[PDB]
Amino acid sequence: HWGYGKHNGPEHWHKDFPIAKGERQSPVDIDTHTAKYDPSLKPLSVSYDQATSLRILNNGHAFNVEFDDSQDKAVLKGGPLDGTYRLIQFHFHWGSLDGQGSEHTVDKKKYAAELHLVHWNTKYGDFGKAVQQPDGLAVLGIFLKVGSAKPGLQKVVDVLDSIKTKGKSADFTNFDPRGLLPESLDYWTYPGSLTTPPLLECVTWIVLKEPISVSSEQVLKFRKLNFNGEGEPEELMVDNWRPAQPLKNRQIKASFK
Ligand SMILES: CCCOc1ccc(S(N)(=O)=O)cc1
Ligand SMILES: OC[C@H]1O[C@@H](O)[C@H](O)[C@@H](O)[C@@H]1O
Ligand SMILES: [Zn+2]
Repeated sequence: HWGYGKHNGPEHWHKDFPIAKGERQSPVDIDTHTAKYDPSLKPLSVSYDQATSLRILNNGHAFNVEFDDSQDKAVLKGGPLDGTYRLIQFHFHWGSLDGQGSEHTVDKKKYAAELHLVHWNTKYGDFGKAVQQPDGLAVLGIFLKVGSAKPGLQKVVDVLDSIKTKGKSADFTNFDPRGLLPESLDYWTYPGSLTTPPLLECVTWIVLKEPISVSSEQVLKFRKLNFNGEGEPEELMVDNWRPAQPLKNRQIKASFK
């Protein structure tokens, strides 16, 4: 099964998923000097006031906080996006050490972790049909650095002990993802892919420039999760990030001058 180890990690994924070597793979390094301000980007709208979280799941590669996406509640609009994109789940990627863990990099800098808020384009009806489309998904990516604690993250941290191993889930209602956002919505955007198999090239990436700060204690609790299932030998869930992929025939646009 695909994973992050030596025998099944990112450098092996192309055998089962040949699109791994495709023309619009993610993540990428964001070269800040080459990214160009784009005055055609409309204001970005993150409208999470009515979000309904449901559950948190350890899927063996990360943990997902899942949302009720059965109507227009938590949505992303504006910026590079045509139309309305509905929040379905968020998850993180993180390292074994604070010096690595992000998937995107900024002038080759690796952050300690990266949050992905995953949204699907409502014109396609369901997530499954959206991932058959070149503009099916929008992922809002937010870097994490280690410093002061993020209060809005603590409820996530505290439930992780109950989903330690692959296949475990827990109720996770009334979680407000607004508490995971930095002050500024300045961003970079480019067309890319899912960063895990099946690596589908359906994503408009929107990567915020301002990281959030989380405490060492918070990220240390991420690193206590397990990739393995209950009763199997413990393999800590760390370094669940794909490295930067070739930019190829793409441009990264900036929302800010
Ligand atoms: C098609 C089912 C998998 O869905 C996702 C896989 C990876 C991401 S990421 N890491 O690019 O945000 C999002 C959805
Ligand atoms: O041909 C000129 C155009 O080249 C494109 O690659 C850039 O994205 C545009 O911003 C520029 O105006
Ligand atoms: Zn992700």
